[PDB]
Formats: sequence, structure tokens, C-alpha cells
Amino acid sequence: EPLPRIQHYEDLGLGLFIHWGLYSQMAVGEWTELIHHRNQHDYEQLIKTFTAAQFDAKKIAHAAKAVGAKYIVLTTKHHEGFFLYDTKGLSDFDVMHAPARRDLIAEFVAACREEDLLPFFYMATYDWHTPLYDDDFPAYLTYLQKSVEVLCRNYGPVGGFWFDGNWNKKDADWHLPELYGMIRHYQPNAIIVNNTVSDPEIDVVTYERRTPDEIYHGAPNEKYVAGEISITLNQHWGIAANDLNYKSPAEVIETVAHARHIGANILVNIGLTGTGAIPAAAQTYMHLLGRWTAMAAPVLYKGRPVPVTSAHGTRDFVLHTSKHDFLCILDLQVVGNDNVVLGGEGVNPRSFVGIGQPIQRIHWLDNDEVLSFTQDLDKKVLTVDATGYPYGSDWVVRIAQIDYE
Amino acid sequence: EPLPRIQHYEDLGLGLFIHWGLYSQMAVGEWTELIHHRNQHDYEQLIKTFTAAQFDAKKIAHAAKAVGAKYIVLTTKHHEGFFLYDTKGLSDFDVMHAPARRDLIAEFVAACREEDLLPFFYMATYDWHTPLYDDDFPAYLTYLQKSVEVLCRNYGPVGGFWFDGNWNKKDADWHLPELYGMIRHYQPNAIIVNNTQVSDPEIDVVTYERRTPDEIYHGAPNEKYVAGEISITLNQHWGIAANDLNYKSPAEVIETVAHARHIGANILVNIGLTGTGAIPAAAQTYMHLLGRWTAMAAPVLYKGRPVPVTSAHGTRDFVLHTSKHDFLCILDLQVVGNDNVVLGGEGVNPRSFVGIGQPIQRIHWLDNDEVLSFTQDLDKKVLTVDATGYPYGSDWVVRIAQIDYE
Amino acid sequence: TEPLPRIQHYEDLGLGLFIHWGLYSQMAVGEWTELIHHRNQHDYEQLIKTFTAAQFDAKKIAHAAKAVGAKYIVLTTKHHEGFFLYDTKGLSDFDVMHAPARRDLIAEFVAACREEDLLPFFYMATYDWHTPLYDDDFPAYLTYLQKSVEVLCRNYGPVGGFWFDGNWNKKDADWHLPELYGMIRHYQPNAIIVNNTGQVSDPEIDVVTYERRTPDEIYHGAPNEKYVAGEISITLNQHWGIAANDLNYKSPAEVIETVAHARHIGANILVNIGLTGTGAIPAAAQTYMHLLGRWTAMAAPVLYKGRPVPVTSAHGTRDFVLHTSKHDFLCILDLQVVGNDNVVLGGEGVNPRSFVGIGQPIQRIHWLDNDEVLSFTQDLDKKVLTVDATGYPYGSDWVVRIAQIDYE
Amino acid sequence: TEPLPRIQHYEDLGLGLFIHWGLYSQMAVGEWTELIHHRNQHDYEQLIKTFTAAQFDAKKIAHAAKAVGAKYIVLTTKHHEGFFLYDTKGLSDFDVMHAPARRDLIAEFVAACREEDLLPFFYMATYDWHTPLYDDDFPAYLTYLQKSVEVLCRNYGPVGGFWFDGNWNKKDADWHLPELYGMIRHYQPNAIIVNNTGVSDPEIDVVTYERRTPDEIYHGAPNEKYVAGEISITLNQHWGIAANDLNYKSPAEVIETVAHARHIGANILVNIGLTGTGAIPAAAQTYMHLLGRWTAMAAPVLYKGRPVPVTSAHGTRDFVLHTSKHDFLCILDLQVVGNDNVVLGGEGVNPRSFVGIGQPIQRIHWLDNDEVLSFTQDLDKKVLTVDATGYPYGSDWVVRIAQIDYE
Repeated sequence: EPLPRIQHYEDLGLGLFIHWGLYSQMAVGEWTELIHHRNQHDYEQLIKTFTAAQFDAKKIAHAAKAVGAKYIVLTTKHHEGFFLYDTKGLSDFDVMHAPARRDLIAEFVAACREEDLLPFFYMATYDWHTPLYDDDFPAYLTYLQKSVEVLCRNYGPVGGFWFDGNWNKKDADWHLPELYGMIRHYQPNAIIVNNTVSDPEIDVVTYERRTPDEIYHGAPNEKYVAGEISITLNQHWGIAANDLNYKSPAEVIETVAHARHIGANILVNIGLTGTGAIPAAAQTYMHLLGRWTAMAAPVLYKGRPVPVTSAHGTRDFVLHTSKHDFLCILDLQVVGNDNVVLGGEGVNPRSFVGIGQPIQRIHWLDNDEVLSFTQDLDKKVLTVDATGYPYGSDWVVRIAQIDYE
Repeated sequence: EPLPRIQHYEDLGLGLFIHWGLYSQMAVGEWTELIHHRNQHDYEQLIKTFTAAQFDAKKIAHAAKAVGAKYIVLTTKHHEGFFLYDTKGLSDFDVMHAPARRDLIAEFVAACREEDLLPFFYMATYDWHTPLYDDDFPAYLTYLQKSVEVLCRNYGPVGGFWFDGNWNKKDADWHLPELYGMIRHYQPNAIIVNNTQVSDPEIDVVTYERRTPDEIYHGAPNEKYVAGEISITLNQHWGIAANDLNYKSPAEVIETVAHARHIGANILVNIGLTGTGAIPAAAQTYMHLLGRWTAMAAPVLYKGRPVPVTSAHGTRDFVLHTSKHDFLCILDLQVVGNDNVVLGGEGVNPRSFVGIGQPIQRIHWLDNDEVLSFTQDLDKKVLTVDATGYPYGSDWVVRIAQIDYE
Repeated sequence: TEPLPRIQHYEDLGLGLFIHWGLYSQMAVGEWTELIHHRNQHDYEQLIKTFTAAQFDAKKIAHAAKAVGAKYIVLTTKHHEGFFLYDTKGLSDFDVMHAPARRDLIAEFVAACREEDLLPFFYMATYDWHTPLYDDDFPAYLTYLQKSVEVLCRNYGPVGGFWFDGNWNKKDADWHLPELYGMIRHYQPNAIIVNNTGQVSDPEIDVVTYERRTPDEIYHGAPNEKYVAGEISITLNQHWGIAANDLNYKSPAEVIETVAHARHIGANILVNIGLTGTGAIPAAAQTYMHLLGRWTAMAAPVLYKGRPVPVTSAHGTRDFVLHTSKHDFLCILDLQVVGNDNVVLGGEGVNPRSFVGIGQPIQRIHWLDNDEVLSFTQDLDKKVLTVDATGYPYGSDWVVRIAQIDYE
Repeated sequence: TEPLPRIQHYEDLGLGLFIHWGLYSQMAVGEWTELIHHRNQHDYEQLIKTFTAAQFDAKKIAHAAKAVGAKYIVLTTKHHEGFFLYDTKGLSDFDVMHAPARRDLIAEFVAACREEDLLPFFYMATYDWHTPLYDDDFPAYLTYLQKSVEVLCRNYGPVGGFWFDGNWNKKDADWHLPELYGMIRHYQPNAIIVNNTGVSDPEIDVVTYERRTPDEIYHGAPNEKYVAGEISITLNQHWGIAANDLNYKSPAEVIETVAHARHIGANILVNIGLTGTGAIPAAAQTYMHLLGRWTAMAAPVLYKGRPVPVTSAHGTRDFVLHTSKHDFLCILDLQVVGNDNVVLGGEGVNPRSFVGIGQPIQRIHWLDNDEVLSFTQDLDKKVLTVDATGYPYGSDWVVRIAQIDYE
């Protein structure tokens, strides 16, 4: 049974992932320093032009609020090893030694608090900047733990930590009891996420978007751990100007719904410009997804997976809250007329197995249309006529609320 | 062999489709009056709030220029039957009787001319506003022909006409020789498109489904050559539709543009303006992404034509021909990482083509001028190239290699 | 509007067997071998001298049709090679009476068909590679062709039909079909006439042929025009004549599904077998016949009389409905086998399958294979039927399973 | 790291026949019928009284295996029903010596195998529905199981291997495999040991895998014992005979699955279910005759061919197999060649490419008809491209194989 902080985590549902660092100035992806075999001295000169001139934490927080996100995961230090906060003497490779001369993480947590969002800190554990990483790993771990200690002690209550990189050394001892134990001492309520069972103090495991089945919550009678999937809008996480291979807004909506189906949270990622602006492309996705999440509000946060399956050949699924069940229905088409056929005009029976209580009424959330339905209570079959979209709309994942008698 | 005006049409490659009318104020699609069974009197009151307050023809023309489009097709009158121009006494249901009180078509053609774009006029032939349509069809045809005559005589030279609606009455006599003959009299070089072998000899262009798989038909050997055109809209509707979130991937839009050129057709990419005539922010995102692709593809996008060269089994690659070069259009590439970071594109990736019989000197990607390795079997006309993956930080969706022949 | 009685009777046949047998069969490399392998004509036609027909038993062919549930047989009386499997009575020396067989095989064939109550159909190639008339005297070739058909119309009793193939070799020629089909109508007024081409080719045509993949109910003609039926064909591998090194055989399951599909679109279906050079049914064909035969015996209540009806299945499903005057039938695909709670094979959970277009209250629904009663719910206003389509009992798998609806 | 000799020899067998025959065969509704149909045990086990084996001829089985190209046979010596097809010498009365057959069928089987140079393998179910020991005294069951295996290890001469199936019924129990497999190694040191799981002990030689396994199989960690792999296919949905299972796979799928096995570096078993009295049913003979044509043509590579780090071009399912003398291109999705006038699909030039061939080639030819193929090479990038011509009219091999002769 989940600890309160993890229950609260699962109620967040949707977070925004923000990638911003020195890489952002080159606009060819966040891994550029390594994958393009850049000269380290020349790449790290980018600290000198890191102005943060267009970074507005209140605009980030406002974007999150508008898209229906409840937490934000910001890259505090990526593999490039540059810190977006005041490391208080630990490293000169930080934003206090850049022209920005602002603790951006402090601006970030203040903006989050004003919008009632949880601030999460991403921290790369695989570091390309410190020579310690390759030639004195135990000392690197001390450096890493100290960089996290700063975040635990100088910014008030933090929502969580998102660690990424332990996979670079699958068989090393990362001394996680001491790292996570330090976090638990100063930040007892923080959610700990490791992007890979790795330590008892982890609260959340990450999974690929395509995972088809309800996620695993840990061994029976051990600590419940939550899950989270991630999606980026094109192929890269940092900004990438000539990556045109953007996903459909429809795919992003389906992926958000899919997360809730398998009992995970989801992060939708955006890459800021060099100077910290939200690109216009990201705003388009946010506005579209935002329309969906506003409509889905009654179920997106509290809704949980339930042992109810859909009929053969259909990708529909069900989510449960303590007051209601919700049918999440896909592959609908638009309704035209007798004379103008768009595909959604015929009766469209969609069935579910595992609904055992008599229903009084079912309605679409988007327009409160009442659906017809039939029930076989002995076999727990619900069949609804899932009407198509009114002409001029298309929600991609449409949601019907069940009111039980 | 195509008439000059049709050759010029086929060189345009890409156009913008703009849907704007009274429907735009309701933001639930262009067919709303019919499909939502609206009260006609109440729907037509929307003329009273048709302000055109945010319509800027120069911004439309600039958007076209930036995306690589060379013509624009604007809805002058849709099925709702409201005219965006001065009908000069033919109808009171026009923009001169709206608060806009501006001839929007005149603003449109002037903006097109200053950016060197061809203005095209969409005109619905199936009309829901005039009672003539159902009660006196021969008189309706006179009304329709007159509405087109105005466009033929008051706006200077027009690029073309895009007619839509004859399919509402498959078996009627639409008197096309008189309608198209009047156009030919006042606008001899206009391209005529009918969205419907050919339904009149004066038609220059037939429309096709985007998914049409093979090179389009141009007419029988002793007959007039007719061109082709496909269309894509970014979501499910053509007019603006606020709760239509079912937008296509930008990647699909790029592929569809490339596909059009493969089958020897032009393509229209459609945008639906807001009630007041603004380009919505969502459309701008697609235009910027497509615009990056079309700028990179410029050496072949306009002049490139289909050729009898096929690609190997299991591949969607294809070839386009210019008088100077051939171009390999290659899909489903992945990004190149390293030995240690595998993203999918790092191995040698031989892609083959059948029908290249001349020796090649050099082949290079046009996005970054990388030279490709290749082998040839000139007897069987096989070209095989190592189509390298994208450098990390980029992904063009359809990547194009230029062939330089010996 | 309503089909001529002979065409109604044709549509009730449902399933026929197509039988390819000729001189080509002796070489076992496909029926088009003479042309496609560029064979020397003199040497190829020598095969008449070894055409013994020593293992041909028309009763065994008829029995194979009977046991697979077929109600007619289409036998190749003369294929493109131009060799006749019957006594042409002086028209040609290139016939079975001038082979060592010295027997009229078509006479054996129709007597066997009659004893099993099957309709004998005669396949006749109109594109002929033997007679010089085809290339040097087309008008006389037509006379030769018409005469070869006349013999079939006058010496073998009542014939079920004719299956013509080859007019596509000369798309623009005058084939004198009014005279050919008019002669058939004179001697065999009830014969079904089928013309295989790539608007029908003549008013006397009764049946058009179509691709197996045809997705929708076939077209029968406008209401004031003659109703024409349809037929699809399938062969077990890639060739129609026997082909020893063609290993590219279809799954028996696909054959079953294709037969079901035919009925769904309102067509008959021919399943083809290629005999050996001596006229035997090869053992591979027998395997398919026995499996399909199990299916067709179970499907008998609907296979013959069942017709398409405007009832669709739910999203995601390939199920369909067939109508008879007494019942409707749900034809359900993609079911799995039921194990139990502990042994999971895929079919054990409740499996709602829905249909749109059933307006009348139902009393009972049952699987034909084992008479199990299915549970169902109905919304009569929207014409929805939803049934719990249980999986196969362990040890069976019908591929297309069929439930009978008994209406109130 | 290197395979033990017996396991190398196992990997050279390539194809084996799996034979399901037991009391279940008399009901023809699948091999699990006694449990899944909730049969009364007394009534089901009465089938011992009609187990005549009147149509079982081991020499015909062995001859059929030889003709299909198989080099070993895996015969069900006892399935879950717990009935033994051999003389258990007092261990159980529920065996073939107490049936009217009154012949040790396993002895006939091994003698037949030896005279056709096939390896006899014994399938043995470890999950047993007959003995009350299984549920009531598991340690004593394990002794019974090990004793039934001792008999097979001592009374039939050299055995090719053992194929165990059922440990998955008790995932968490101690099956005492060191003692069972140690006794096998004592009497039958050369036997292949296969355990069907879903590496359970150091003595296992072979792991079983799903047919759809996409990539070269895992052989164990680099300094550890090399273990081979094996996939299985049955012709319909059941392993024992099942008269109203009409859901048979295409012969073409069976051919492709055999080729796939070799691609991923596994053997494959093709299964048949005998009739109640032990005959090969007519449907199984059809599949064996078709597969047999393919395996005879594929002989030069089916046994000795191994996976190699060579990939095929995008969108193609083609692959390469290596022997010490040759490489072989296995090419799928071909069509038949007609003429200028008659188009069947295969007539155009059909370039199929491979990455990882680094040595210059002299000649490439189809095995089925010795036609020479045209090819081009880029030796620096290790690209081979061939024009894979279509089938001559009248033939279609499903997986066509070209032999490469190196300079």
C-alpha cells in the first residue's frame, strides 16, 4: 500500500519535463558534447554566453498550469555537468559564474509555489565535466552527493529528484543508501526517481511508453513503488532545430491516456532555447493537450487502472475513482449526416468485461450526451453505443462517465 | 505535352489552401450550417459580426512565401454561399454588407502579386444560401456563372479557379462549356481545377486522394494533358475547429508533400483562419516545420518529376528527375549516435533502385553535402547507395540525395 | 429484379470443385507450361501418346466433391493446350479417343456427377494454342469452338454449366457470343454460362468472376436489368495444374476463411485441385478436402442458403452475418481455445462480439458445432446484438465458428 | 565458451520430428484432454485396455523422419497422463506391457532410429496426473520419476537425449536436478539434456525458445558452458492428434519457421500426433512431403549452416548462413516468373542486399536449379547486392537459397 507521498505523486498524473543547459545554445540535442565528439574546452566556453536572457520561470509555471500538469521536472545539471544553481563553492561550472548570475533553480521553485506546482530536480549521475568520474569514482560520488545536498538545503521543500545515468556503470557500487539517506534526512517528503529495484528508498521507476500492461509495483509485502513514462515531441530532449520529426498531437494525447491506463504518471518534455524561452512549437502542443486535459480533469488525476477489459479489436479501457468509473474510448470518427458520410454515423457498440454493478446513466464528458448501454450483470458485460464526434470536434481519446445506481 | 500554363502549374509544387467564411466564427468546421442542422436565418446573421478585424493579406502571403508555397487558394464563397468579395449587386450576402466593408479578395490578389504568388479562387458550386439551387437549377447556374464573371473581370489576371460541388448532382448538366468558356474569354491563362474521363476539355487539373499510390493519369495520347493535385488539412476539418485536437504529425505532412511529387501532382496544405481572419498559432507551427524541409528540398521540389525507376523490395524510397540531375528521396532513416550510444542509424544502410543506367560521378545529401558511397550494375540498371543516418540533433523525415552524372 | 431460377439454384450450390487435368499434368510444372516454358509444339503434343488416364476414377472425383461439401464440379474439358478430354466426333484428332486412354472421360465424369447429385460444369478455353485456325482463320476458329461446345451440349445429357476462359487474349475481337451462347440456350436452356474476363460480355452470361479479395457485396446489375451472380476461385498453391515443386501452399485455415468470405460477399467459390498426369487426386489435395469437409459439414445449415444482409460487426472484428428465411447466422472469427483457470490458452474470458442491424427480439442463440447456448443482450431501438462468443473446447478449432439465431 | 562435442553434434542435427502418442490419441481431442476436459480418471485410464499399437511401425516412423530431412526423433515415452510406452520393469502397472500391445515400443523405436542413423530422444513429462505421489508425497514422486528415467538410461543402449517437460507446474519446488541429471550423465554421458521451462541446472545442454524469438539466441555467459537452443512447431493448435482442429498452418509457414530457427542458431522440432493405434495421419504426411522437398534442396546448408554477423537491407527478411566452405543467402518473398506477355510478379530485377560480406566472391547460384546470379560488391563497407531472380514457372520454394563461392 503506497506511502502518502507516493499516493500524492500518483494523483499528479501529468508533469512537464524541461531540458535546458549549455547544449541549448547549439540546438543539435542535449548529448551533443559526447556524440559530436566536441572539444571539451571549446564546448564549455558556452558558459560565457549563458545569459538566461529570456528565461521566465513564471511563464514555465504558467505553461504547466495551462496544460494540466501538476509538477515540473527541470534539468538542474545534465551530462554536460553544468549547474543551473549556486553550488556554493563546489564547482565553478555553474550559473553564478555565467553572465546570468542568477540562481535559476531559486526562480523556478518560487514560480512553482505561486502556481501550486511541485518542483522536481533532474540530476545527471553520469557526468562528462568532472575528471573524477573516470579516474576517482568514489570521490565523484561524494561530489554528486554534495551537489544534491545543496538542492536539499537551500530551496525549501522539494517535490522530488529525478536521477539519470547509473546505467553508464551497470555493475558499480553507487552508494545509493548514503545518497538517498541524505535526501531522506533533509527532504523526508521528496519523491526519488531513478531512470534505469535499485534501492529501498526509490519511490518511482521509469518505463518505456510502449509498455503494454499495468506496471509492476514491487515484490509482494515490500514497498510499493510507482511508475512514470516520458515522451518528447520530436526525437531529442534538448532543443534540436533541424529535427522535424515531430509526433502528432493525437499521439501525445493517446500516450498521456495510455500512461494512466497502465497506472503510471507521464512527463511531456520541452526543450528551451539557448536563452531559456519556450519555443513556439512546444506551445502548440501544450495548447492542444491542454484542451484535452481540461476535459479529462474529473478522471486524469484520481483515475486508476481496474481489472476491466475491452472487447476484441478495440483499444478502449477503463479508469476508476471512488465515486465513478470512466470509459476511455479510442478510434472514434466524426458524425456527418445521411448525405455527408464521415465515418461515425453508424451505431458503434463498444464492450467491456468486469463491470458488475447496475448503472443509472453514462455520459460523454465533452458535451454531456447521455449514452445508451446494455448490461449483463452475471457476466459483467457493459456495452455502450459510443457515438462519434459532433462535426467540428475530435478529442482523440473520448471519455464517458458512469454514474452507478 | 502540357500547355505552357499547365507546365507552369506543375512547377508551383506546393500551394496554401485558406478556409475562411462565416463558419469560422463558430469554430466547429466549414460544413456546420448543414451538418449541425442549423436554423438558416440564425446562421446567416453571422454576416453582422463578420468584421475581418485581424485579416492581413500580407501576412497570409508572407506565410506562403516562408513555407515554400508558390500559389494560394482562397475560399471566395463556400457552400454557406457568403461572398468574400464585392458581388456588384448580384447578392446582398457579401462582405460589402458586413461590417468588414472591404473587398477581401482585392486585398488578397494585391498581396499575392507583391510576393510573386499566383492567386487562386475557390468557388463552391453547391450552394446552401440561394433558394435557386433547389427550385430553379438553370437560374442557379446563371447566378453561379455571374459570381465567377465578377472574379474574372474586377481583379486583374488570376492564377486559377478551384471549383467544388458538381458532385452534389452527378447527373445534371452544369453547362461547363459556357462557364469555362467565359473564364477562357476574360482569363485565358487561368488554371481551371474541378474537384470531381475529364468532365470538360477546358479543365487543366484533376484532384486526387492523397493516398493515390501510383503516378497519376494525364489523359489519352492524342488528348489534352491534364495535371493533378492532392490536398491535406492539418486536423480533420478544413475550416477552423477548436475542439478538433486530432492533428497530424508534421512528419506525415512532409511525407505527403514528397509523395505528391512522387506521383507527379501538386499539393495544397490547408489552414483554417479564425472568425476575424487570423492565422491560428497551431498552423504557424506546421508552416515553420514544413518550411525548413521545403527550403532544403528546393533544388528538386519545384522542377522534379516522376521517372521509370523503382526502389528495392520493402522500401518506400523513390526518384525524381530534373534535366540536370536525379534525386533519391529516402525515408525511414534513423539518427546516428556512436558505438557506445546506439540510436539506430549507425550501420551501413544499402538502399537500391532499378532503372538508373548511366554512370554516376557523385551523390550527396542536400541537407549537409555529405558524399555517399554507391555501387552500380549498369547492365541491369541497379544503383545501390549507403544512405547514412541523420547526424545527431537533426531529422529531416524525407532525406534527399542529389546524383551528379558523369 | 429477382434472379432467374437457374441462377437462384446456382447461388444455392455455394461451393464447387475446380479440376485441372490435361496433357500439362504429365509434366507437373503448371498448366501454362507449353507457352511459358517456350516448348516446341511438336514435342509437347507428343504427350497425347502417353495419356493413359490409368488412375482416373470419376467416382473418386465425384466423391471428393461430395465429401468436401461441393455441389458442382468444373472440369477442364479442353485447356489452352487445346487437347480435348472427350470424343469430339470428328472435329479433331487431338482428343482422348486418339490417346491410349481411348475413353470419353467427360462421359464418365457426368455419369459420376449424376450418381452423386452434383452438377457437371465444363471448362472450355477459348484461347487455343493447338489449332492453326486460331492464328490463320479466326472466323473458322469460332466455328470450331462453337462446334466443340455443341458436342458437349448434345452428347452428355443435362449440363450444369459452361466456364469459358480466354476471350481476354483478343480484347477487341468479335467472339460471336450471341451465336455461341444462343446455341447453348437451344440445346441446354438451363445451363449456367460463366465467362472469365480480366458491363458483362453478353446478355446470356449468368455469372461473373471476381478476385478473392473483393471486400464488398458483389454487384448483380440494375433493377430493370438481368441479375448476374458471382464466383471467386482459390487454388491451394500458386498453380492450377499440378506443380510438384510448388511448395507455397495456403493454410487450410485461409481456405476456410476464403469460403466463408465468398458467402459474405454473395458469391460462390471454387476450390481448385490439379490431378496427376494419370488422373489421380494427389494426396496433398485430399488433406485440404478432408479439413474443409469437416468445416462445410458443420456449416451446412447456412453455407448453401445463407445470403448477405445489411448487418455489420463491431469495430475491430471480422465477424459477419448471413441470412436464411428461417434464421440468421453469426459467423465469428479469431476465437481461441478454452483451457481453464490454471491452463491458459487464450479463449477463457468473456468475449462480447457485437452486431448492428438486428431489429427483432431473439429467443435463443447456439453454436452449430456443439449446440452450446450463448448469452446475448439486445438494444432493439439501435439494433444492437451483443453475444458472449465462447472459445473453442480444448481439442477443436473451427477457424470460422457459426452461431444460429432463433427469433421469437 | 566452445560447445562440447555432443552439443556441436546436436546443432548439426538441425531438424527433428516430435511425435506425440499416448492414450490421449484414442480420443483425438488433444493431449491435455484428461485434465482440461475434467475427465473421470478411472474411465480415461481404461484406454490402456484398447492400446493395441496395431498400426505402429517404428521403421515407417523412422523412414518418414529420414524423408522429411530430420536427424532425430523426440518420442513421448510418458506424457502428463502418466502412461508409459515402455516396460517399466515393475515400477508401474500403467505401461505398455499391461496393455494388449504387450511390446516395448521404445525398444522398437530405438532400433528403428539406429538403422536410419537417427538419434532417438525420449520425451518425459515431469508433471504427472496418474501417480498419487505427485500431490501427496512429492519427494517420493521425484524418486519414481528418477527411476522411470533410470530404466530409459539402462535398457535401450545409447540414447541421443532426454526432453523433460513439466517443472513449470511447481516453479518454486526443489526438483533435485543434480541427482536426476547426474544419474543420466553416469549411464548416458553423451545424451543431450533438454528441459522445457517457459538454465535450470549446469547439466542442461539445450534451452527451448518461442518460435517468434527475433534475435540470435543466448548461449550462456562468455567463460561458462555453451548451451544450445531449440524451437518447436505443431501443425495445428494441438500436439496430440485433434480431429476437429482445422486450424492448420500453411506449409509455407512451416518452411519459413524451419529457416528462421537456423537463422537464430537453434534446432527446430516439427511435431506430429499419431492416431490412437500409432499411425501417422494423412494430414501429417502431406506436411512432411512438402517440407521434405524443401529440406532435400536445402541439405548443403540446413545441417552445417550457422548464424554470422551479416544483416539484410531495410524492409527485407533475407538472411545469411555460414559453413566453413560457403556462405548461403536465404531469400524470402520471391514471386514466380512468367513472360513478356504473362506477368506473374517475379520478372523485374530484384536487388537484395547484405551488410557484412568482406571477401571477394567468384560466383553465386540458386541451389534449386543452379542458375547463376549477378551481384555487385563494395568490399570496404562489406556490401553485397544480388539480383534475386524469381521462381521458374511451375515451382515456388518459399525460402530460396543461393550458394556463394568465394574467390
